[PDB]
Amino acid sequence: GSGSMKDYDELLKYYELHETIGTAKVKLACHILTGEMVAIKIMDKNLPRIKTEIEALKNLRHQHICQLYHVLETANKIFMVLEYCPGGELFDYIISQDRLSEEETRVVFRQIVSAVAYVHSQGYAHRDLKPENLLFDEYHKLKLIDFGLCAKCGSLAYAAPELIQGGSEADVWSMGILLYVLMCGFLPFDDDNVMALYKKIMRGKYDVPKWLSPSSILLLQQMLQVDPKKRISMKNLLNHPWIMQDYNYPVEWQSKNPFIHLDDDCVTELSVHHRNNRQTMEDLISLWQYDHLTATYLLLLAKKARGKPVRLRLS
Amino acid sequence: SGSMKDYDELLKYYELHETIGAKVKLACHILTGEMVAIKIMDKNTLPRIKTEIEALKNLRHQHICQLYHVLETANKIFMVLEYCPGGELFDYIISQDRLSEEETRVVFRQIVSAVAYVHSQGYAHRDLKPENLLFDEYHKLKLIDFGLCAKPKGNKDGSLAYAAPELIQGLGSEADVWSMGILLYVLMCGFLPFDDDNVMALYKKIMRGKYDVPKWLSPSSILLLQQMLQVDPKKRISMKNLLNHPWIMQDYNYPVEWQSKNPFIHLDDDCVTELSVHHRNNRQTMEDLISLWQYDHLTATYLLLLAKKARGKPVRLR
Repeated sequence: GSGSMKDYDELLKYYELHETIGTAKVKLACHILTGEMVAIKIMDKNLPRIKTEIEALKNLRHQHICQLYHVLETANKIFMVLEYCPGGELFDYIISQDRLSEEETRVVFRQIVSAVAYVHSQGYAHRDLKPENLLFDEYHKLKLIDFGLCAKCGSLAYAAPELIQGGSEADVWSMGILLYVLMCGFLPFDDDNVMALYKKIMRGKYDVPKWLSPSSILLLQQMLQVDPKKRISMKNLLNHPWIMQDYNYPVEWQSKNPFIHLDDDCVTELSVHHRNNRQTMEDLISLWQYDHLTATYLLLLAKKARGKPVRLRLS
Repeated sequence: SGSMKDYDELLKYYELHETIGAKVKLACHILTGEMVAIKIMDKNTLPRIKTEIEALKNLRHQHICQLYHVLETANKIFMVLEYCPGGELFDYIISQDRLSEEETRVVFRQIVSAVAYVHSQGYAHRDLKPENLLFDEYHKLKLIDFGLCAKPKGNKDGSLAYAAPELIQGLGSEADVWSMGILLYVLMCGFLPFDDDNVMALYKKIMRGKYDVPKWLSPSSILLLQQMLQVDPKKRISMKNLLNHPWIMQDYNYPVEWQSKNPFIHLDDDCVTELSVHHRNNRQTMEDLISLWQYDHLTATYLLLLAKKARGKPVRLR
């Protein structure tokens, strides 16, 4: 729509665009003040899905959730500045590998479980967990995306039987489907005819390949209980015996990224730059309006974590 | 439907790689080893697609992104396409701020080639804009997105900044010439001739037809822009006069060669020979099957073998 280049003007204040990385257009970009790379979602206003995703992401902050840095609304456009995830979809990685070893699966699955536990702890349900919605960042860490359908009906193969007719329990079902696909490279319930796939899900029966360990088979049946009330709880999952093989500590699901605690180095650089003192800056930062100040703080925090200088660009 | 059975027939001929773009995954064609882009459509999730497909089956040209292979399954449509690593013309303009007149002409002669050929096959693209132009590895332009293209002279039934004033009221190939005018201006200025925050204002600027002329524009450039950006369609320069127009031929001294260098009728003997060896046929039999152009794996394999040869690499299948 439109084709206007003036629509980009306020954005170009803060970011330097680079090439499209996704065709809801997604461009790679550099945040000018920090030099950090980000992915920018460009929407031309021609959904309540976006408003749902945006509002969820304002309240969620976690090492396995793809981070919202900046929301820029223009007369004609909505811009979402998001964490940049060069590693691609978990889905791509699954196809490319045929199927994952139990050790490989466990590494990634502990991360999916980290993210989803945190989501539930903030009173949300994703309702659309599937490998297309999981991305690898530069460090090969998984990032949960796509909060359009979240609550305070995804894709069918991943949808719990309870959910189809008529919350956190369905996410556990979906993670169950995820775990099987990771270790098998194909779905537990699948068919060309969508009507047939529906009945399979409802019976709840599925093939179990020779290469799955008994441990895996047990976890799978605990997550894929067609009775929602029989599904394993998030609590028991966090330290489940399969989950802890090779690790010996439960999944650390608690967020490492606070809304309350500010980092002093970053506040310092922001104060100096905007010509303020700390209390003024800290108050402004803690309003989290997800304006340009939000982005610069989080990208500076992200810059520090990388071991780069805590420095904003001289302008 | 998140079903993976959908990929079964595809993974026979192609090995998928990461999404680069209705999703787009990069892929390798197994027999040839050539890189391709596979556009993935979920059927439960437009007739725009059927339109692009029937157009691309009939259009074949060095500046049109080539359709190699169409694969349809119960839930999905696959489209195998020429791979364009160089990106959108739009992004390259932004990265350069604006193009010199010489650079513009280099790029613009290719756009003219593509669109002239399109019109010559009885079509109008109807959505020319720099997002729909891609660079390949040789930094050559490839025209894409035939979702909106139509037969002007045919049976009945884009983005605003690029739309001719006539399209705003309620016709022909002449609206493409207008879009090519917008394109040329953007190439040389780095901003639109008609643009505004308010869309109603934008309709009106376009229909009035008046626009800024920056000082860095040459009289020649101004002259051509004036010929393409006629709000009255009958006054607009014709494709014929564009092809050999003086600005167009500055530095070249030959008109734009728009005629296709990629044939439906002439088959390449090496490629056919290699395909004969592989499918256990003789020449006349093999050639008969290739000429049916079904855009099955055979069409894909012939065209990618033809491309492998053009690249000057060995004509060899795995």
